[PDB]
Amino acid sequence: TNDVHLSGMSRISQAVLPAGTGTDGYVVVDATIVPDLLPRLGHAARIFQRYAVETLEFEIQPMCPANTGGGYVAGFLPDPTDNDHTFDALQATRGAVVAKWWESRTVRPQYTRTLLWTSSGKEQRLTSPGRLILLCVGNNTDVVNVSVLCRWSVRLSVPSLETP
Amino acid sequence: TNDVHLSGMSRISQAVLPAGTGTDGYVVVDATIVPDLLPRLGHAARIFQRYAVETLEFEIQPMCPANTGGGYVAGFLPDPTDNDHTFDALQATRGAVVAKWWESRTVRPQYTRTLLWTSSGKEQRLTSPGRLILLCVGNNTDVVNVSVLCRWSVRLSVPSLETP
Amino acid sequence: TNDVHLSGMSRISQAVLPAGTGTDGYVVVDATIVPDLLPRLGHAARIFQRYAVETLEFEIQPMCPANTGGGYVAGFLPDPTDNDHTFDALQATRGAVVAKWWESRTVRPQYTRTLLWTSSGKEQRLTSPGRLILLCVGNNTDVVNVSVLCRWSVRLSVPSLETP
Amino acid sequence: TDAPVSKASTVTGFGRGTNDVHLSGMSRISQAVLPAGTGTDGYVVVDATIVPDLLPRLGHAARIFQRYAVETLEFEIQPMCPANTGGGYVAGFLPDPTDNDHTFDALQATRGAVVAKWWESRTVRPQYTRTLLWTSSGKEQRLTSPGRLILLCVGNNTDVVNVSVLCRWSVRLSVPSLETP
Amino acid sequence: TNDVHLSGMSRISQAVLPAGTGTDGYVVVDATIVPDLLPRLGHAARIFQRYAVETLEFEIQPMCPANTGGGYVAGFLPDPTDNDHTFDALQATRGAVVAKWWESRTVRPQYTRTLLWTSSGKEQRLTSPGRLILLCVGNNTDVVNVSVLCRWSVRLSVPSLETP
Amino acid sequence: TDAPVSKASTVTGFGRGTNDVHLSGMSRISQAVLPAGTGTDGYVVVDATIVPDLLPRLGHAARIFQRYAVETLEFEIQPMCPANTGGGYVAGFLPDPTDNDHTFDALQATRGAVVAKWWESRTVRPQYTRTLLWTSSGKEQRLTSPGRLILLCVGNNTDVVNVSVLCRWSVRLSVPSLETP
Ligand SMILES: [Ca+2]
Ligand SMILES: [Ca+2]
Ligand SMILES: [Ca+2]
Ligand SMILES: [Ca+2]
Ligand SMILES: [Ca+2]
Ligand SMILES: [Ca+2]
Repeated sequence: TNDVHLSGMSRISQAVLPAGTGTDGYVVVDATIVPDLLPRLGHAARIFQRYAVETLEFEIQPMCPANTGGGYVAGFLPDPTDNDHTFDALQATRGAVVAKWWESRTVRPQYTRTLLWTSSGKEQRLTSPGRLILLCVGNNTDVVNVSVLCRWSVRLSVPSLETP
Repeated sequence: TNDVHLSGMSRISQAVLPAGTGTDGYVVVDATIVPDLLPRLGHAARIFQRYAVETLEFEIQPMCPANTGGGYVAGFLPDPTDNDHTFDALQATRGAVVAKWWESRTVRPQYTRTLLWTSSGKEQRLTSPGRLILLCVGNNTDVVNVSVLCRWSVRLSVPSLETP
Repeated sequence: TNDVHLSGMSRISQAVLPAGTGTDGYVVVDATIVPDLLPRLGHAARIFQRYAVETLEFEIQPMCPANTGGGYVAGFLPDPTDNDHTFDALQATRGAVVAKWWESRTVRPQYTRTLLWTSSGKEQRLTSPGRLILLCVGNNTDVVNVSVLCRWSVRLSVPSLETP
Repeated sequence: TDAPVSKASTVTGFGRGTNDVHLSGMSRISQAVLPAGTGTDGYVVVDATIVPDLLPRLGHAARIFQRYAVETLEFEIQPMCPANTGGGYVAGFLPDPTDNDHTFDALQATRGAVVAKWWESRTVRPQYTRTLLWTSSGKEQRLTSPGRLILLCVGNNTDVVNVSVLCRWSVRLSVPSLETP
Repeated sequence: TNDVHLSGMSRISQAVLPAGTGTDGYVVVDATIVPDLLPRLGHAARIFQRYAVETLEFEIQPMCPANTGGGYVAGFLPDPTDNDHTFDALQATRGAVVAKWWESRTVRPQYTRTLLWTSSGKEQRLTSPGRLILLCVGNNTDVVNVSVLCRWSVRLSVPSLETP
Repeated sequence: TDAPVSKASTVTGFGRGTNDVHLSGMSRISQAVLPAGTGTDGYVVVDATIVPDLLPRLGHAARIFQRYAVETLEFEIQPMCPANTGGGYVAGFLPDPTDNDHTFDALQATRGAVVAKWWESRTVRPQYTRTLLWTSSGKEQRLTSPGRLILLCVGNNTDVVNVSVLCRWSVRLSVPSLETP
């Protein structure tokens, strides 16, 4: 059948937060989940027209010394159009996490499994499952290298050969 | 499926048409049906991302003396994008009613049952089932006070915390 | 049916504890669990009259370096009227935890599942499941940013449209 | 298969479009407003030749067909005015599109004609040909229109009168084509 | 088995043979069949390590006037390492065809069904099922434009992110 | 039948040669002569990589096929010397064509290895892959050869030793082609 099931785990974001610039509410990461953001899924969506996100998980992997103060709040807004970047908006989303800067965590988001479009278009809601937003909570004492990883699983349909 | 079913009746529109200003074709009520228009569904959509309209009925309840002249035509255009506001557009659609200003009527429209988005976006067809139009038929004689109510039932999904 | 089941996880409290001010017995957090304290539940209780707490958990997420001395005791008094803020009173409650300032923990409280009232009134016992109290144990060496999160699940009944 | 000088054309389904479409609907064929005193006896409130162009959806459907037959035709005189209005109306469907006789007697002579007061609604169930008519216009309009609906005042109207003339039509379209005005 | 089955038709070769240069035995098309040669299988092998050829057929579709002279012979050598490019080598193999320049033919070859490697290596026998050769038979009279297409079906395995 | 611009080609049986041929035989893969005293312990009497080229009829048959599978493979060490000869031999078939380990222990580790005196003949029944091998040569010889047969001296030979190493082979050839060196 045209449907092929792919899974993988890749880094959606890499950010560096210097010491003291991580004020409360600062936006460390704001990544709109698109197939191009994921390498293997990037090629897979380059050879397909439609994709549906069966499973989606995120892993916040901040690489900082244990003596680092402050923390982060990480969430997955299931609306690509939504631009709210406050603590309450993230915490309202299912699976959002709050953790110290030296404590890696996992986000298990909730979203609607609809058949999306691999290629971009006018309406972003038909192409992306949502956005991942990672904000600072409090103040960080050291420099934090944050890697945001995404464990994904998709179903691909309508074969084609697209261009970026 | 963590889908919340919510229902109730609420006033979508309140219009005061003064005597003599209700010429034929005058747009008394023009309301794109979005959850923010409904009072209780307003908060329900404020705490959710997606909604599906299971039941939708409109009740035109104009309050005026029985000796008033003229009438109204009310209809639900299933296309939110459509901007045609005339008697012809309303008569073409199904569920439309025409009645004297003292009469109370029910519009049972043809609406999409797909999963629409609570927030606003580039495409209105993904956010609203349609719009409701209430127009004058003839010329009124007394001051008309028309309230358009709606019995609605929705299914809500994808928790979040939206903003106005 | 009128009953709708909602769940979510949100921050009931955000506190900052400077270095040295966290003396033993100091009250870091004292939050009376009310629907307004939870954003999504805030809107949900704004569109309902009665609510019953089916599940209630709390997560103490203190964001401090590993070299921080002292700790905290966290508990959920199932009496909103009770004002005792001592170690023994918290420890007597079911699910109370004691932990180092750099060690996040979870409180699984015990409470009576009674149908409460979303809106406030004269008697606080008919509107709130209880209070969360977080006290210092010993002395803290560094500054601690404490986020108290609440994973809740409620059943809502008697639809209405309340005001704050 | 040998290589020929030219191969035969392989167009097969050409000239095989749908022939018959049954289209029904209801539309406002007229709307009139009468200020007090203007509606003297014999005043022509409504004069509408029933053609596919008069009915919008039927007009668009007739732009892609050659012939049409009126299976069902009924009219509603719906005057939206109070019961304190004096005067009345006579409504009738002349089966002759060409006849331009606008009198009470001419309308009353036709079958299904209605005489009512301005605060009473009526249904005109007329006599119309079932023969195939031409969707497009021509020299003789007796081949393209079933007739015309006429509405006159019977007496002087005391108040302002708002009258809407509606039509339930059912037609069968045939001989597919692509007409242009 | 997380094996992805992918299939489709794609042009492996495009050759423009000018009139008079198509002497007998001239190598119009010489293509070692690797996934990088195929457009869509190119990306598929870019996101996978190993592939197995389940279905393989070649379609010689030359576009030239019917009055042109000469012909072609097309054949699939199942050995990628073999460098013999003559009529004898093509006639020995199975699935080979010989036809006039205006005719369209299908080569149904004999190919290995083992698990080959998408990337290149020291041994070509572990990376490609073989090569396809299209040679002239006689001398052409008109300018010939020959496109060699391939209906292919593969099974892909061992996810990765390769480079050209 | 009309005259076309060009007629279709009528070549039908093209690319339909025989695919499978079972070929059996027996051939001398090696012959060695040892003067007295040269056959010290560990001396490599015979070192032959079993390939289609080593077997002449199989070589000619593999020049017209792409792949071959060894259905049967057995070896005979037949030393034609008297019983008064001292010393002995160890013979074994290494299933790895690439391995060039030439010792008593390496041979004895293999299945079917034989240790005999110079006046005794032995049959090596080895362990060989049944998978399809490539008739033609390539970069990696593990895809083209089942292995190599090795024959060493165990002790010093008192007299001259004439040893002939024979092989019974049965192969199935597949994927017809026309190979050239
Ligand atoms: Ca696309
Ligand atoms: Ca939204
Ligand atoms: Ca209340
Ligand atoms: Ca015509
Ligand atoms: Ca590789
Ligand atoms: Ca070969």
